[PDB]
Amino acid sequence: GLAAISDALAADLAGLSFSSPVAHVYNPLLYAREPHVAYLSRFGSPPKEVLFVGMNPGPWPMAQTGVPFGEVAVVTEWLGINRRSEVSGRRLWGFIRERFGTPERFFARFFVANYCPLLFLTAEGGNITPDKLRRGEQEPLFAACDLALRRTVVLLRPRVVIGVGAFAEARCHEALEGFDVEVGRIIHPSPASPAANRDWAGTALRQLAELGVDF
Repeated sequence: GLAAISDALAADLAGLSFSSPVAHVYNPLLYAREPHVAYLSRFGSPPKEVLFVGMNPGPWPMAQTGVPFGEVAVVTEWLGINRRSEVSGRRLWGFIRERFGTPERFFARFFVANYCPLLFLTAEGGNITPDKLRRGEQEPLFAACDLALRRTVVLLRPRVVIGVGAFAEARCHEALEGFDVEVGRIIHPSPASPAANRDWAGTALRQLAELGVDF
């Protein structure tokens, strides 16, 4: 199911090439495949009511866990799978754990996925979001990831698809255009935003309430 969709997406992404300012491209679907498959298999069983969609994997330590917004603590201790992104993961998964207690209570209705598996890095070793790639490179990538997302939605059958951040929500709108689904958004957990720092959990919970989602 989800594993097949991910494999096909990996095949489509392998075909793609990227130029400047991208120096290197890391694909966790390839180098972190078994913990990712562990995640998909243990927690991605259909159907879901709500699908959370992140835009990207964090730097290589986050990306290596095979879990979206993955922080090693939550992945190893809560899910039991063998700095901006550290705070983001801690906030998101800490909040999820706070509201649901066990993974089984959360994943019975919810799922968390990344829209784009690729991690793009410059010559300095800094990460570039796909939003910053020029359009000639963005179009094939976005086509591939949109197809993957559509397949994911067809499989999981969610009533609501929620982008984590504005970029993810925009991509969700574009990808799922035509589908009978509600696309909403929650504020991104990153400490880079002052608004998130006021109280991210409260803001997100309220946004979810506005979407009719009982978190």
